[PDB]
This record gives sequence, C-alpha cells and structure tokens, in this order.
Amino acid sequence: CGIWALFGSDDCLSVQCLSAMKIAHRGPDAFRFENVNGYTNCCFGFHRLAPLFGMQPIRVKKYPYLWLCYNGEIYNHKKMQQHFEFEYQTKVDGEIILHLYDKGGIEQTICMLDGVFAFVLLDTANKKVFLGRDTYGVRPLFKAMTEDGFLAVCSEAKGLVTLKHSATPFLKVEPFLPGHYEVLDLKPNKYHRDVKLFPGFEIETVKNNLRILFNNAVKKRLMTDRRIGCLLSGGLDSSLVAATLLKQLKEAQVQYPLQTFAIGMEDSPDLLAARKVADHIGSEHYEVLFNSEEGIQALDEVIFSLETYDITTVRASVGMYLISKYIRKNTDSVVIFSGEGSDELTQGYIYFHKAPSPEKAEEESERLLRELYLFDVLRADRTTAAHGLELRVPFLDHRFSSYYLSLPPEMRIPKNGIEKHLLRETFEDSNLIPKEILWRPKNSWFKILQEYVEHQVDDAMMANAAQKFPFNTPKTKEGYYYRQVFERHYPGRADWLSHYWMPK
Amino acid sequence: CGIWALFGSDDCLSVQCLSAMKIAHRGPDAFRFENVNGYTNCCFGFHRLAPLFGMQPIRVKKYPYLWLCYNGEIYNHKKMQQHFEFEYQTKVDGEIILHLYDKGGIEQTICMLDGVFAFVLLDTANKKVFLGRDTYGVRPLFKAMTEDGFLAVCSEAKGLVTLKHSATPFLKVEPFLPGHYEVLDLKPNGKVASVEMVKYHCRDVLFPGFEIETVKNNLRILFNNAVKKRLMTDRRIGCLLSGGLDSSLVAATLLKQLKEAQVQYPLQTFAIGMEDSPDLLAARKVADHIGSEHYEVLFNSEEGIQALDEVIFSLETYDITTVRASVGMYLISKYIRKNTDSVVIFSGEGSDELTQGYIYFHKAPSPEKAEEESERLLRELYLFDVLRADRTTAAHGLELRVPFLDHRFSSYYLSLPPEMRIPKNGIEKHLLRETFEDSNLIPKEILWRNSWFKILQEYVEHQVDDAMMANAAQKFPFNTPKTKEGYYYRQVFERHYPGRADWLSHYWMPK
Repeated sequence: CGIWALFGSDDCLSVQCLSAMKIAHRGPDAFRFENVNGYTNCCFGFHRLAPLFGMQPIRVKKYPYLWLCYNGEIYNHKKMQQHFEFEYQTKVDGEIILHLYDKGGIEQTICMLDGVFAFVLLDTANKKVFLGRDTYGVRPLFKAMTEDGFLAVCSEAKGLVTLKHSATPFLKVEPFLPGHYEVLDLKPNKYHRDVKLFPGFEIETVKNNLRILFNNAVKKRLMTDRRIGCLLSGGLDSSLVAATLLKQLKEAQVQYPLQTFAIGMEDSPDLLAARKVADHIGSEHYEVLFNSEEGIQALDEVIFSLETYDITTVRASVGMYLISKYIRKNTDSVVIFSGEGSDELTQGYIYFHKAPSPEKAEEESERLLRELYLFDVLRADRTTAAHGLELRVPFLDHRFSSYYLSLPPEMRIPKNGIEKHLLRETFEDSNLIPKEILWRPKNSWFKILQEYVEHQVDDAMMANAAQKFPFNTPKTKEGYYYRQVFERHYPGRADWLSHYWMPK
Repeated sequence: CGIWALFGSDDCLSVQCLSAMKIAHRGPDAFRFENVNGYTNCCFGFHRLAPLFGMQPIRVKKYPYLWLCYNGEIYNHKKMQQHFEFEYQTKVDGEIILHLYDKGGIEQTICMLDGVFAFVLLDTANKKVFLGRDTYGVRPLFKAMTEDGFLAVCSEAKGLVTLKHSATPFLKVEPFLPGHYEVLDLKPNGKVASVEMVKYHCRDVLFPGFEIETVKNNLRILFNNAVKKRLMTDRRIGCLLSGGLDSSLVAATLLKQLKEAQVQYPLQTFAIGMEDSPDLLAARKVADHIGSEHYEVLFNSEEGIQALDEVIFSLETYDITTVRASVGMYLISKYIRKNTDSVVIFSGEGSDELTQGYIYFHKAPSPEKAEEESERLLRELYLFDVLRADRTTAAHGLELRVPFLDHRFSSYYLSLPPEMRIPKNGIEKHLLRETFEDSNLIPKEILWRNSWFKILQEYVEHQVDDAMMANAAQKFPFNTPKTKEGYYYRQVFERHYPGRADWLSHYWMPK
C-alpha cells in the first residue's frame, strides 16, 4: 500500500506520473490515479497490496468533499465503529477517519487511532489539506514543499526525487516527523487518548500489567486477511513475539500454522537459537542461509530501497531484505511480524550497561525511540515492503511502550549484568520460550563486507573525502561506499540522515 | 468523456500515460487510471466532464469481474431498469450494459440500446474483451492492434500514436467500424487475440403501413419522440442554429418539448457566419420566430487561418469538405465554452444525407441508385460529416446530439419506397418539408426554401506553391492531394500525425 499526493503541480501530470510508478513495489496488484474535481492541479495515486473494494482514494456519499488516502492499518476500528455508531459504506477501515473528521476535527481523528498509518486528507468544503503519521515512525511519509505552494507527499522518497517543478530548480524532499499532523490551507490554484491494568508500581503487580499489555498488543495486531508470518531472529524479543503470536493463533482458531523465518550465516548460534525456539513452540521454521555473493550483490538495491547511507541500518538490512525476497518467492505469508523496536524501548543494547545514571538511561531510551524512524524502523519497513510485505511491530504499540516508559527508572535499567531484566522476568513463569533462550543475554559478515569495501574504495580518496560529502562526512571505508552508492542513486539528498549512530 | 484501454503492454505503464492525457480535453474535470487486478499489464483511463458519482470504469458488486468504460449516452435506460427488473448501485447511465451482458450475452447487450455508445468491456471470469460503437457512428473509437497481443483503444487517435510498443516497429492505429462489436480472447498474461468481429446494426420498449398522409404522421411522431428522448441531460441544452432546415426544425421541436417539460433555462441557439451572410439572417429569423436566445458569432478570416492548424489536429482528417466547414464549428464551440454555460448541443448534423439532401442528388440517374447512394454515404458518415461535428464540439468539453440520426426515424425513412425520398418538384428533401408544413414549427420563408474558401485558397497559394505540387504525387503516395487546399491540409496533418493517412480513402462528390 503506497500513496502519492500532489498539490499545486504546474508541469502537467502525465510527465509527473513517473514518480508514482516507483513506489509501486509497495503494492504490485492495483494502481489508481485521480484528479480532485475543481482542482485539476491536485492529483492522487494509490498502489494496493492484494478484490473489488480497497482502492484508497476514498470518497464516500455522506462526505463528498473528503478525499482520504492512507497507507497504514488501524487496529481500533471495531471499537469506535460500535461506540460512535458510525456506518462504513466501504470495507476499508480507514473510512473511520472521515467519520471522526466531521465529528471533532483532526485532533480527535488522529489521537484516537490504535495502529500505524500515514494519511493524506483533502477537504474541499473548508479548503484544507491534512497530513498525518504515527507516534513512532512506521508507515513512512515524505513531503516536498516548494515555496510557491507545491505539495508532494509520497510513502517513500523514491516517488518525489524525480518530480519536476519548473518554478524552482530545487525541491526539498524531507522525511515527515513521526508524531505530527500538518494542516494547510488550500488556495484555489505534535500529538504523541485511545483508552485488567493494576494501579501501582509494585514489582509483583507490574508483571501482570506488562503481560496483559503485550498479549493485547499481539491480539490487536492479528487483524488481517492474509497469512501471518514471524521473523525468528533468535533473541528474546522476537522469540516471545512468535510464542505469543502462535498462542493467540491457536486461541483464535487459525487454520494455517505459524511460519517463522530465520536468516543466518552457516553454522551460527543465532540460527540454532531460532531453530530451538521454533522446535519448542512448534511452528514451521524456514532456515534461510545466505552467502557473501548474494549479500554483496544486494548492497546497491538495499541502499536504493532503504534510502539511507549509515553503517548500522545498512549492515543489518541486507539479511532482512534477503529473507523478505525469499518469503515473497517461496511463501504466501504477506503480513509479517517483527521484534524490532524492543531493544531500545527497554534498554536492550550492549552500551546501556555503561550508564552514568538511570535518568540518563531512560533519557537516551526516549531519544532513541524518537529517532527510530531512521535507524531500526527504516530497515524493518523499507526492506520488508520492497517485496510486497506488510510489517507489524508487536512491541512498539502505543499503550505497552507508554506504560514501560512510565515505569520507575530503577526497574528498566539492567541490575545483574543482564539487559532486559524486567521483560525476562515477566514472562519467565509463562513458559512461552525455553529458559535456555529467554535467559542468557547477548557470524562473520561485517569483516567480509569491510574487505569488499577495501577493494572497492581506495585509500587516497579517504583522506580527501570530507569535501565531496560535506554534510555528515563518512569516516570508515564502508560508510564511504554506502554514501557513494546513495549519492549515485539519490544525488545531493544527504540531508535525510543527521547523525549516523551514537552509542553513548 | 474520453475512454482509454491498454490491453497488453511491456513498456511499463507510466511512460505510456502521456497518450492518455493527450485526449484529456474531452472532459477537463477529472481523470482516473486503473489497473485490472491479476492483469497488471492492461490499464484503463477516463476523462470525465461536469460530482461524487461518475468515474466510468464501473466495477459493480454483483459483477466483480466486469469492468466497463464507455463514452456516450444510452437513452432507453429508464425503459430497461423497470422492464428487466435490474437495479443500479451507481447513478451511471452505462451500467445497464453490464446487467444485459449477464442476461443475453453480448448480442442482447448491443442491439437493445437506443442511444450512442463507444464502450470497452472486460470480463476476467471468461477472459474476454468486448469493443463496440454505434450503428451510425456518433461516438469516436480508435483501435491499435499489435500481433503480440496489444489492443489499445482510445476515443480519439491522438491518444494512440504516442503509445510505444517495443519488439514491433510500427503500431497500426485504425478507426473502429461503427455497428461492430469485437469479441477478443484474453490470454493469461495481458495479451489479446481476436476471435470475432460481426455487424449488429429495440422497439419493444401509431405505426400504420405505407401511404401518403400517413407516412408524414409517422415521421412527425418519430422526430418528436427522438427529440423528447434526446432531452435526457443533467446540464444545459443549446442548439446549433446553422440556418438550414434540419437545424431549424431540430431547434423548434427542442424548444417545444422544453416548454412542455417545464425547463427553467431558455433554449439558446448558436450561429456562426461571415458578415451579413444570408445564413445568419435566416438563423436570426428562425430564432425570432421560435422565441429563443440567439448568440450570433462573426468570425474573421485571420481567426480561421490561425485555427486551421488546431482544427486539423483535432478533426484528425485532411479532406477538403471536412476541414473547410469544421473551422466555423470549432470557433463557435470555443465561443460557447467561453462566453456561455451550455455543454450539450443538439446539432442537426446527419440529416440532409439521410433524406437526399445534396445538390448533386438532383441529378440522380434512378431512384434506386439515389437510395443506394444515400445509404452508402450515410454508412461512411464517420469520416466526413459526423467527424467534423463531433471532434470540434468535444475539443472544448462539449457534447453532441444528432436527433436526425436516431435509429427508429432513420430506419423508417430508409424503409420508405424510393419514389418518395427523391426530389419531386425541383426541391431538396420534399417529404421532410411537407411533414412539418402544417405544424408551424418553422416559418414558411425558411422551411420552404460564400466568401470563406477564397481566403483559404489564397492563404494556401501564398503558403504552398506549385513546386511542392510538382512532386506531391510521390510525397504522399496514398490518397494523393489534387487541389492546393488539400495539399496544405495534408501537409499540416502529416506534420501533426506522421505517416498515418490510411484513415481517409475518398473525399466527396459522386456525381
């Protein structure tokens, strides 16, 4: 599902459609263009992931002036549909936004939606254009605004770089800040409540709350029509996500068995851990093995899709891209789960042990969560959706994450040299994951890629590098090659990334 | 209202979109692209004129696998919904076709529409593609077929020449023959093969035998019913009062039925002519008699010379009798779109040729030859007369209606014995004049009854000399231009559309 909205375009629309047919890998089944009546300059375009209804440029009979296109999914449409007695003409849940927009405006329609979305709304009655995204950064949105009044919104930045505006030579294609709603006036030519839970912060009665929130998040994420698969990396996060996923699937009476996917190098502890978790839970495990040649040949397309030039979200996105391609090739599991967003929410990184104080620990956790739409969610989203797959994060929801971050700073920090202590303790007695893998906190792929970079980039151009790439100069020979590929693909658009990756 | 289908493609679908926008002037209000699910190679496209309801690529709930895209209006839709007890999810006129296609196949969905229609239908369940056009041809449809399974259908040929197909050097864009429906097999990769193309040529929804004083009553009833049924329109209706008898009667009957139906807006006529021309005076006389809103348009020579290029680009023909009368129609249509808010025009085009209405028809060797010539020239109406009346009108977002070409009236007129249609007392179209003599629809002075081509000839002579005409025999091998005017029109047409001259075969005047 990919959206593309244009407003104020003056260089026709036939020559400006080539950008739209570049995010088409998000949904390869359907495709639709539209023009806002009376606003021929404005145009809409959608790509759908697979029979009759589902075309995103919604224009209902009750609200003829509301044109909404959203490339996400909201998990709380049933509750408000029953509670607010709202009738939906179509089968798409996103219409509820319209049924809320006429109710209390944009603040009420954006702040009462459980799920991940990125929506563009046009209201000709009051002549207003609204743009919206999620609290954390999933379902990416990118906007380009020329001073004259040009508006260009695309799910991925590949649909705006090729856009041509003759008014000004350069258009600034910037990522949309995650938690924000933008309201603009259409000329003729922060919001980061949606709601069992035991009050108090006692240690015994906090595990119940955490488990309830995690189970509710997983059950809410079950809302789909395609198959559900899980990426079984091997760590604690994805292991518990898969365990709870299959438990709810058995509870929900789902015919197809759960399908876990694990990408790894030959004879690695991570792959063995994934196999062990799959064997204990009892799912269908697919053990993808990747070599150096495929990972090297995928660097160009990984950089093209991820739209980044870092050294941490392009060194782990290769495996995710390969496993997504394998899933699309030899599996019908469209909807995919992932444990991403769980090792910074509860301070799971290696460098969180060297913490000057717990206050700085949760401050850094919040800072990392705010900048999650460029480091971790980007890798798990662009690579996944480049193969016609839909990502779901069972850990990064609005309620469980807020409760975890609202907890006392003393509980989140590791206490016995083992990270994620509270998460490990909460589900220890549930027997969801074997004690060998739930406990025991924590492959030669970086070295071979570095040796490839040494044979690709030279040594003299390394010293005289920080004038070819002035902003965010690369340091190592690997980041320089990533930046070179990014510049060859997207020229001069290096302002998307501000800082590479700063562990303390 | 412009349709566009691209069944079969290999050169992406975004570099092949400019052709779709090349015909966007038909309706400049909306424009939708669509890709058929499971057949991402084939793509649709519409350009609608004049709110929420519309978007002609219909996909009804009851027929999820049927995708229809049509240009035109089906006038007998209120007599089919009740009779065939067929519902309608959308307020679109053409949806009825889909229902009929599920009732009696394609033959029963084509020989039951008493209107004008050029439609593309796709049925992915049986993997079939259907094309179609009117019996007479007042709806434009052009098809481009490549053997590898490429079927590109556009309302005007300006939306097919730009289309690019690799693995094939030349793409043949040809007009679709009216009265034909082309069943096509859809291979499971987007390619299209041809299986059938057969002619098809509805009265179930006061008709005595043949005799004088009775045939006139039948003609009166048929013409009145045709105009009344053609009144179905959600926007303003304004007749083109050229000054001739056909347009005069059309406008008079239109005003009578509008007054009968209690329409708030007053009928407005529209005439274009040179200074103090007798045709303009006759049009003013008719407008004064019937009590209408006449907006005469005076067009100068320079405007015609400037609009020659645009009229050749739009009319898509290089005749000497078509782009010589389409200049005035184009200018008047521009005037109507600019300084008036009438979008539906009930022109009298397609009348004289139906009822023996030309100067040479006087010297007919025999009545049988006269009626055969009338039928032949009326069958070829999609290149000479209707083309000028339709392309020029639609180039400014205006719709065309031709009440004289309705199936019932024309069929009855041509079923008449030949000795009644023939000129009788040295006049043209005697029976039509007598059929409305006592109705007082049009005054007796005009019912009972040129310095434009000289500037064109002199401008062509100044532009094109005899040096080019000394080699025009080999410069244009197919349908060589004889006169200088034809030479200049052909040169402009070839500059606009290169090497596509198979559209026209003959010009005029079969003495």
